[PDB]
Amino acid sequence: TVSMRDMLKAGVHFGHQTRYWNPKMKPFIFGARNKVHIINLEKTVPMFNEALAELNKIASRKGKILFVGTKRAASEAVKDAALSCDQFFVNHRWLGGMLTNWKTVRQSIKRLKDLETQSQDGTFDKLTKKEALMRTRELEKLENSLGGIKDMGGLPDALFVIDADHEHIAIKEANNLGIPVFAIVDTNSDPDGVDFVIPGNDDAIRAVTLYLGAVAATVREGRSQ
RNA sequence: AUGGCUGUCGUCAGCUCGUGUUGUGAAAUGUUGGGUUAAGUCCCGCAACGAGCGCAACCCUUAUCCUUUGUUGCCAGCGGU
Ligand SMILES: [Mg+2]
Ligand SMILES: [Mg+2]
Ligand SMILES: [Mg+2]
Ligand SMILES: [Mg+2]
Ligand SMILES: [Mg+2]
Ligand SMILES: [Mg+2]
Repeated sequence: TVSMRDMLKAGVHFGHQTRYWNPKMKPFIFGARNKVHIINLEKTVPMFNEALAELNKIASRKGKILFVGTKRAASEAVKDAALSCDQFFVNHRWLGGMLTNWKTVRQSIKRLKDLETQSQDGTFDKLTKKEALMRTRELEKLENSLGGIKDMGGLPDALFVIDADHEHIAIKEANNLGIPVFAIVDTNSDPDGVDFVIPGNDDAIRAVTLYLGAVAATVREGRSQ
């Protein structure tokens, strides 16, 4: 699907410097041009479409596909790419224990549902005005970190992740539950908890646009399927 | 040997717990950090997320007005002592 002639133009093949690299990433490194690692795209494209063709499978049963990015470099990009195929995101801070301790965080999805309903569908006026805003500032703080999963219900089946050592907690919560992990592993990040490592850059906004596109496109193809 | 009741630390701001995680284990996190407050007071940050008992608010008293109600209270303008 996605090939090598789009990525080099975009800026996927850039890693960090040569003092921050992870020595486990050495099967995915071409060399070091100007003190900065270059990633072999010959081992990126067959390992990017390897991850997409299984999102053909999991979107061929309407399986729940949670997208993860909290860098705030593409926090706005991860919502809209998850709202293309109306799948799920955590764009601001991943709460610790969101998946292992789900039925506790379930009680806060419900409170988010009642504060969203009361503002629009409730239409209840003439209430205590200094109390009216602590109810109102509650909504905007639960829309913030839980707002991507207001319409999910349970645990997902996949876990698409943008950085693997910025989101190391979200990997370990899907390690211990048996949810597969489809992550983008830059050359500083640890690929052990990731089941399907995808090397590349994660700081150019075009690169994370390219990733989230065809990840959503096969789930858009799966929903049509 | 106790029940009920009280003193005191001390009206000092604290003492916990479920689910989760880390640790072989006693346990730890939550409760820490940045500011702030009379205050675990509030905001922000943070593998934590939530909750309870205590922190305040609801009760009483004092302070200004307003209306209804005027005797055993009152006496302003209104007859005479
Ligand atoms: Mg243990
Ligand atoms: Mg505990
Ligand atoms: Mg503690
Ligand atoms: Mg304590
Ligand atoms: Mg503090
Ligand atoms: Mg309190």
